[PDB]
Amino acid sequence: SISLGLTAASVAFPPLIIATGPIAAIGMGASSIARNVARKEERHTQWLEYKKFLTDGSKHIVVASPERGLLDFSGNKVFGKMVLDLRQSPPLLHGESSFNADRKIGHRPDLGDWQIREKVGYANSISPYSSLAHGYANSKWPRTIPKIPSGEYDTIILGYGHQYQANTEIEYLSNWIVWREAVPDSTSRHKRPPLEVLNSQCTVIAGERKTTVLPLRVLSDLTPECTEQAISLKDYKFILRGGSGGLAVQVGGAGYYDIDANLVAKENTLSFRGLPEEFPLTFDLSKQTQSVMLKTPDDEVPVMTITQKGINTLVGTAAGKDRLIGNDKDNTFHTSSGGGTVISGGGNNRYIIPRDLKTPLTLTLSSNSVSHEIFLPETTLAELKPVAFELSLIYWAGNNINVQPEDEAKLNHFAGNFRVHTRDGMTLEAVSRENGIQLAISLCDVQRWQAVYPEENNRPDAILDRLHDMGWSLTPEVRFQGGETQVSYDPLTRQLVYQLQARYSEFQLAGSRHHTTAVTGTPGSRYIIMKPVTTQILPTQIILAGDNDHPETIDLLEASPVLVEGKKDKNSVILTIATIQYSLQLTISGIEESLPETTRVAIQPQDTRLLGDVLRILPDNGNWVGIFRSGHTPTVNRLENLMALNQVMTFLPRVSGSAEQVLCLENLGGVRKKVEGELLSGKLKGAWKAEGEPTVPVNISDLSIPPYSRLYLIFEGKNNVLLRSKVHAAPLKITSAGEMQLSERQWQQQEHIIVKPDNEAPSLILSEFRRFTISSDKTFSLKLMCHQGMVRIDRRSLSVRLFYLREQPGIGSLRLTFRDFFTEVMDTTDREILEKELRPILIGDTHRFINAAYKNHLNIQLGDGVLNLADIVAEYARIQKEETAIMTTTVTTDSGELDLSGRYKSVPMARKADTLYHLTPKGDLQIIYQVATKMVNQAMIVSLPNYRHEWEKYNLSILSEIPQNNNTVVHSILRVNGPTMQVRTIDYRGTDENNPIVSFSDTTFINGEQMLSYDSHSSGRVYSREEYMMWELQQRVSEASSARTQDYWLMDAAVRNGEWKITPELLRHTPGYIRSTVSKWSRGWLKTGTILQTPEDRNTDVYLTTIQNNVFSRQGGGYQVYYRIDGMAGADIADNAPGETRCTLRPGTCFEVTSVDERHYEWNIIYVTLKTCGWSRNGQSKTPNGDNLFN
Repeated sequence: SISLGLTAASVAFPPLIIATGPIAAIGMGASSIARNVARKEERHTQWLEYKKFLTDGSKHIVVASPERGLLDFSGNKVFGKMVLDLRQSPPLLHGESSFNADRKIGHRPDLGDWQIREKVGYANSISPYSSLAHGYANSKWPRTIPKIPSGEYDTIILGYGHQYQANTEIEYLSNWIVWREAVPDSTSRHKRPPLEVLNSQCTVIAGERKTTVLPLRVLSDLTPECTEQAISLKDYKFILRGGSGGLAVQVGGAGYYDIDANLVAKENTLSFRGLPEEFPLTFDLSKQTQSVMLKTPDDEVPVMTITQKGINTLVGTAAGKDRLIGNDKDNTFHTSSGGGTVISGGGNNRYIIPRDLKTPLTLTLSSNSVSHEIFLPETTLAELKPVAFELSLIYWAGNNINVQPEDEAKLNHFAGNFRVHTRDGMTLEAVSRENGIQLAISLCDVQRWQAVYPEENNRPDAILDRLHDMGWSLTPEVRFQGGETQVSYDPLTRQLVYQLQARYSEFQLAGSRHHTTAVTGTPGSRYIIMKPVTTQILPTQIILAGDNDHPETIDLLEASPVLVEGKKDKNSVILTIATIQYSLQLTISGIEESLPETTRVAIQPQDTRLLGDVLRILPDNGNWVGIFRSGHTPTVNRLENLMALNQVMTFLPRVSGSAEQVLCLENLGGVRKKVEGELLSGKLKGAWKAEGEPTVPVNISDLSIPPYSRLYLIFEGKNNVLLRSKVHAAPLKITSAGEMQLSERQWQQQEHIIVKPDNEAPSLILSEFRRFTISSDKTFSLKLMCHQGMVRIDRRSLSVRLFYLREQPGIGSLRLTFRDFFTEVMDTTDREILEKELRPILIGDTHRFINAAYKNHLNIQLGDGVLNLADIVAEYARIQKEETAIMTTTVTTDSGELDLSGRYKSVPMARKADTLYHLTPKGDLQIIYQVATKMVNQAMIVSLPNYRHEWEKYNLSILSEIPQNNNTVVHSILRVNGPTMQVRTIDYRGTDENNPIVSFSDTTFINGEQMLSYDSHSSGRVYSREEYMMWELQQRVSEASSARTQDYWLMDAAVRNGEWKITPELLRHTPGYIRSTVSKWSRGWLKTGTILQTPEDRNTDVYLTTIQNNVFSRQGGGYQVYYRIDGMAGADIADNAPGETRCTLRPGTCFEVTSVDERHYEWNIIYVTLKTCGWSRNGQSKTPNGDNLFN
């Protein structure tokens, strides 16, 4: 806890080099101990003080940290001539140790205490050892030369260590009858001092790697104590010899330095940052020997004397007015922030100058210099005033660099040899103009420009507009380096050519007022033009690369198209697009010399037209022809196809800025439509009729659309809009008599026909009739259509619903309804007693309850079928009497025995291979099952009343048996989840046991057909989990119909209570579909069984619906990945408008990878499905390239 206070937080990319060495303490030398000893006391006590000083001096000669590669000799004070060889793996340490001495015998380390006592003769042989002066004349304070641990060292800290000769004498303590070691008595004949300094040297020989030497900083301030301490150490000899790896000497502040750096090394620093901040420095790199003078009161003292060879990276003082002078080789100057003078030498010179100079900094370029780079790590382009025909860098505020040549006549020599970098990525170059040199912009790194200006969007055209605006000329050669794309630039021709590198790279387009743009085509390209913001816009042009495999798309959604016309010339189309007040021009030309006709243009978000259609309609002669104008139908925003039946639950996303949305109900048939709508969220302005005409308000309860017409509704965009509607075609009325014939074609657009005879009924004929009966039996099909209740009665009217199969997939629908057929007595069919009483009359004499006008048409010729209505009446009477060989299977919510969670129900008798499902318009489930047993014709019905309105509560699952021709028992287990009929067939005992070849299937009601069939003719070979779920993702990325209807049904069921309140009960049913963008991988880098871990973000957003939410659409750059979650239950619900689902997964949640599929990697779309996993807390969150997922 205490050591926590000595630590510091990590710093990133120091723009300027800072000092890092330790600072010396005050009075480290022997002068302090001499002053303390000066107090006249007992002599041996003074010696004890001296010896204590020597002990602490030798106690910490070296501190080694091989883990960080650091050596510390700051604590060395008594180990002189210390030579450190770093070439060996364990560095070699040599040097002299401070030693004890005696006036007569000198230093004799080879003798013991008794032998020394005999030599000098200060006691008797009998004397106890405790009475002898231990360590007299034979002690070495650095007792042993310390052993440096083996390691790889790159930073050496050097201390000022001298070797001391500790002169002593023998003092007889009479009161203690002992002999001790004492400082000599100065009162006697001439005495040698208690401590005498013998040497003041130090040496480190660098190895082969890069080493930094940091001598102790004794001159850190101009305080008088630090000044005199530096003065005392002004002759300390340092000997530094660098290796091939480079040597970085950071001068401590005082002494004699002898730096001999290897010329092979690329950089040999000499940093003066350890000196005081405001220190006037004058250094010349062309002089072998030099001295750094310190202005002490009334004179100078040479506090340094540096003899340097091989140094080429002079780093000036901290913030002091200095004079740096270079040599004939390449140099690098980290100048101070106090201004001064930099007289560079020959060769190539680089400089790093900080911001907020306290004095103008004068750069003098010698006649021998060839090139110059000036780095401005802290300055942005906004602070430089564009002075013309001058090389000096001028600041808007603060002092400015004042570059001058040694001779101004050769100022023109720096053509292209004076580059000025900048923090924001701008790289200026001194280019020669007509009669001089002007600093012009050569490069623009978009990365650093984004870093400096993240608020500003990284548009190259915006950037160049800024450069032109501020008054900075542009070099004929401009490189827009950085990013995924390169822009080559010829301002003379005013030309921008794009170099697309990646494939299917979405790139947005923006015209310029002054600089025409050229767009290079690549497969999968897709550009957007926004609303032009300026007058007098120079045109645009695109070289199209039509591969007919990955066609490009030019988009005009955000341009707000108002006035669009086109023209042809020279095998290229010139277009003009005008907004409400601005204008812009386009030139599409083909590198293949021909028009691709594949680059479809989306001028409007739902009016997308292929280039081929435009080039057909556009005349060949080169004259303007208006192809689009805003005076036509308003912006087509949400198209709704009316021939779809039943609930469709129209939805569109909200846009706050526009606050104007258009829903267009489009009819493609010849029958008038009435939309019986019901607004659930949102409001209406009415229906548009004319451009400059107020919209007449229209009730949403009923809207009329004429055949082959469009109805436009304008909706406010402040809140999300969800509308539920149920459309039905206008029934055609047939009232006349006689014989009439109509074929399949003329009324397949029509959904309902109604007959109201006046005197005689017409002879109804339906040519090309294709009756839908599961079995050929007439009586069995009659029972099937009558047992469900599909035959309906309304007082004296009869309605019957029949189906037809056409070439298009699915089933049609058509109802026959006849009024007045039942007599007045037969209008009371609601009473079962009266119906039972009338049944014998119906069997005996039907004509007693038969209308006379309908007597002649008791049978209807439905093409290949004959409908005998008396048979329908008799069969209905039979069913009614039997109710009050076929039985009804009904189930409830709380009935059933115990992935397949819920309740179990089973039908006793087995079915056939094919299956058929029926869905009543009221919302009842009527699963249809067969018997495969001909001895009585009878089928099974599974009834789930109120299923549509209550499938969320329902959790039941059905079971049935399957016999085969070879007597094979196959178990079928079916689960109902809305529009999904997830059926499972298992051979069970077939060819093995407990290892069944499990096959999967499903049926989805598309366009709301109340009958659906599944023959299961082939179904491939095996329908595995991967087949299922990667199939669903494959269809949903392509926006198929099954995924669309499940999404629509889910969204409709989300509003059972009226508002956005999705209970946890449904979320277990609903899977989770996520769309993400990733940069790149290597093929097959993920496999099944691996684990993902979601990143440490606040939340990861998931959407249950992707079709009408518009999330799976291609957007951005890179590859797209679609993730399929089986069970996402446990994720909280975020603040969403009623209609949009957005659930937030908590960070940490693990996912289990299954069946990662990369078939469509050439399409840059990958399908991946995961599992729920748990708190195991393992996995990976990023791609091998470092790119993060779930964006």
